[PDB]
Amino acid sequence: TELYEIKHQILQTMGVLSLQGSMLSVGDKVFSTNGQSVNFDTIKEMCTRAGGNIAVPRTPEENEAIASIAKKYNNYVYLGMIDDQTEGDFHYLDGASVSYTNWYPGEPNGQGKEDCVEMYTDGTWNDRGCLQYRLAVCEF
Amino acid sequence: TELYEIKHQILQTMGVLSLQGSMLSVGDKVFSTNGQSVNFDTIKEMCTRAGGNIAVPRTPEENEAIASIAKKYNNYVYLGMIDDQTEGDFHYLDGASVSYTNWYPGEPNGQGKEDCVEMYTDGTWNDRGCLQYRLAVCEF
Amino acid sequence: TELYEIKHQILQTMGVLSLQGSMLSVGDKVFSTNGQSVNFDTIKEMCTRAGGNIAVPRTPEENEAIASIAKKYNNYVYLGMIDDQTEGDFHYLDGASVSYTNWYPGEPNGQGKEDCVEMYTDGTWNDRGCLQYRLAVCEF
Ligand SMILES: [Ca+2]
Ligand SMILES: [Ca+2]
Ligand SMILES: [Ca+2]
Ligand SMILES: [Ca+2]
Ligand SMILES: [Ca+2]
Ligand SMILES: [Ca+2]
Ligand SMILES: [Cl-]
Ligand SMILES: [Cl-]
Ligand SMILES: [Cl-]
Repeated sequence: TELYEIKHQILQTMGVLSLQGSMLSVGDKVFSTNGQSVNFDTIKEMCTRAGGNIAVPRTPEENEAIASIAKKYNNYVYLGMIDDQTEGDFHYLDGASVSYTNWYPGEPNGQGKEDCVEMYTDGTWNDRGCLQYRLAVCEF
Repeated sequence: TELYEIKHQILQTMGVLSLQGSMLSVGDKVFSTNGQSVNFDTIKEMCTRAGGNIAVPRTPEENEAIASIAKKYNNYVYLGMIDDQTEGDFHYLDGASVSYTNWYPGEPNGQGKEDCVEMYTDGTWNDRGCLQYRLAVCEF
Repeated sequence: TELYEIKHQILQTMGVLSLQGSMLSVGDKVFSTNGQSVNFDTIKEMCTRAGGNIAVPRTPEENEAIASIAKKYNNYVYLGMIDDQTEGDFHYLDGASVSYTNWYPGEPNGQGKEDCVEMYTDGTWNDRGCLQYRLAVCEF
């Protein structure tokens, strides 16, 4: 009965955090923002410090969840993808090539100097430099 | 030692949420509000979306907990009871007849068109229509 | 697989709370404040009500964590130590003699009527009366 209780209590705490607007759950992932806007490198640091990672959508469902955060907070969001070494070749921060995409029409159109990806409030993507201030969204 | 640790960490997270004023614990139940006022149907949706249910007190202790939220937020609260099909016969949303009551004197006095229950800041109840804006309180 | 899941979900909720700025984790301890300032006795009550205790640093790492809260909230903080019965002899609230100290130069200089300990925003300590208003920081 220790284990049933443990699960119930976890469900309660997650429920509270969800109600408060502090987390969104999509499958195995939890997304969260504290509402702050900073550049891409600072978002990475902020998420890592919290024990998570800069958010990236790998499915339509995850894109929709992150989009809803962009919408609720009315700001563009940096995503956990880059095209550093290879150009036009976006990779997650774990090194793996991106699969799911949701590019805004015409994108990625980027310079060799647009190594980051931002999400617009409508959930679509634009390759961009990494020094803009964007909503910090993390995944856990 | 995995299990002891797990319990400690749950206690910590619940402690934090409690300190922050984001949850109240009464026996097996956790109550929470995000401070928003909406109608009865929208409260149900909001609580369900968070993984919970619109709050209802089934004991004096639960009434007191929900009352304290009504007081802290200075608003009347819709409770998880209705008298839809039967009239004067209040039921929880699980279909079961209500046991514990805390009616304000003279109540329920309601029209066939007072199918919901609201709680006043003093913890007492009034049957009411369901289209008023009331503090959203959920249970998990 | 129930147990792995349970651990992941706990890590997620702690991550969210950390991101939100609602908790700091140092070893086995979690520190949190709701931002309120009250006297020493009221802090004890507030922390106990949440299921925790008034915070006290017992290591350099814990002092630094509590200092960062003092800094972020720009207020002095009461710590969980007193010199009630014995004078000049500080004890934790569990009765045990204090080990780690971080006194500001000249302190403790206190009257027999400075039975509490406050922390300055720079992390150093001053013995003080207990009736001042200080930032409430709890440990769990
Ligand atoms: Ca590029
Ligand atoms: Ca572009
Ligand atoms: Ca009625
Ligand atoms: Ca009535
Ligand atoms: Ca003294
Ligand atoms: Ca002093
Ligand atoms: Cl840029
Ligand atoms: Cl109405
Ligand atoms: Cl004083």
